[PDB]
Amino acid sequence: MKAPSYRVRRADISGHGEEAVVNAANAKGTVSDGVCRAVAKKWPSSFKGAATPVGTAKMIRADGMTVIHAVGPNFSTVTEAEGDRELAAAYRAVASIISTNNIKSVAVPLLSTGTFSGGKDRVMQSLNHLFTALDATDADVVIYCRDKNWEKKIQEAIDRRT
Ligand SMILES: *[C@@H](O)[C@H](O)[C@H](O)[C@H](O)COP(=O)(O)OP(=O)(O)OC[C@H]1O[C@@H](n2cnc3c(N)ncnc32)[C@H](O)[C@@H]1O
Repeated sequence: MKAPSYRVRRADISGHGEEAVVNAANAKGTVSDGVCRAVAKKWPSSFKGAATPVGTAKMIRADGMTVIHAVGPNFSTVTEAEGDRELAAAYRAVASIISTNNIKSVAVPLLSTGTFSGGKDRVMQSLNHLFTALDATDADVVIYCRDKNWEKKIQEAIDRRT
């Protein structure tokens, strides 16, 4: 049985070479400022019926891509403990979609680290919940980010796991 693998890329997630992509979504399924701007531009039909509650994920095949809309919590709107539970739940929802649909690779941004961060640095919080959830899969996971300081912190965390 294959073990999951983790890499990090500092690049626009819309250019990924994986079988599926995770959109860091909002619950209403709206295309707004965030990862979803790039996902909507690349796969413009992938948002139809995408609305899904916080802490859940919803998949669509559209425009030749598998898009997984995962709704992390907005840390401005929940307590820290409640958001930590919901963030873990959103990544377990992604992992369940990966395993049940036999998806072999996935491009993933860090949920709740931008628009939904409550103005805090949540890179390691979000990454550690990504590892816990995606460890239940056999997928090749590629984490996407824009920030050089994030890219280093993510690679360091991946390296430790070895
Ligand atoms: C629309 O669905 C929109 O994405 C949502 O309403 C929110 O923006 C989601 O908020 P969240 O905090 O979960 O994530 P977001 O700020 O969108 O992005 C997470 C993380 O990813 C980096 N980022 C943003 N855009 C990209 C692209 N195109 N490629 C790689 N990485 C990207 C941000 O820096 C952010 O930290």
